[PDB]
Amino acid sequence: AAQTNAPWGLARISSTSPGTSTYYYDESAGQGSCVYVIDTGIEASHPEFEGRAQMVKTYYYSSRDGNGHGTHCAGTVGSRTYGVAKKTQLFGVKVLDDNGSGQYSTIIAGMDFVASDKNNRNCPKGVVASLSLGGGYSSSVNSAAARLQSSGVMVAVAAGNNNADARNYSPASEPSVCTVGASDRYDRRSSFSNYGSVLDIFGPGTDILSTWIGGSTRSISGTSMATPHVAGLAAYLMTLGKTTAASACRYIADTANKGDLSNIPFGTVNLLAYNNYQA
Repeated sequence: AAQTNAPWGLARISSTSPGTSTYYYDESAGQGSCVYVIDTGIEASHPEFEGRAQMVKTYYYSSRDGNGHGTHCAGTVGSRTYGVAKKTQLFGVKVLDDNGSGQYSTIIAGMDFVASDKNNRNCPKGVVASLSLGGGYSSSVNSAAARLQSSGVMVAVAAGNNNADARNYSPASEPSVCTVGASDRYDRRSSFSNYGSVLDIFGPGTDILSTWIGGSTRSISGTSMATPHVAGLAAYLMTLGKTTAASACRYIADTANKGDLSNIPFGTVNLLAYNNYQA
């Protein structure tokens, strides 16, 4: 399948070169997979989600996304126009308040929630969790991410936006999950992207168009935007049967575009997520 005039990041993940604008992908499109977006919520009524999104958990007075961040991330995972995996099922877990903030205890509870809640959902092709959040190093936060991954969920986490080594941030620094840095449309490391040996992969993160609250759209930047590209890619590849939740991060690294990004610090992987789809 081909989506013309796609957001640059979608085009990038199906291309061996920057500078194109059509997204190519197998029509299975992540059908039968599920992606949890652990964030500020999801505006499930957005036409872009087509009834495939729902809120399943909140720790606050509402499950609605009063911020936009979670809706944007969910859109990059799975919206019809802005999403990688256009037929996946999206589940929102609101661990962040409408200012985008959340306590680590709530975030940990949300991860353990997903590890159990997937047993209440129909995801025959597999389960992914996208965590566009983080703060300073916490062994308890890392352990929660490791449990979620161990339970059979492909965990993708943002590297962080500090232009610093991600070893000092959580859950970015957890070795067993997939830690995602950000790149721009010219294959440069995004100016704010964290780096370091803990990174597993880069995805598009600068000037990413996606869904927003109020039934709208906007372009924003962050490792928060790169992470759902990888989460959606994992769901898509799991639906194709090419990999599993336990092996998808390694598979994405195996099949990535290699050595094509600029300003990658010595010791950080030079790997850009790629769907290897041959039309």
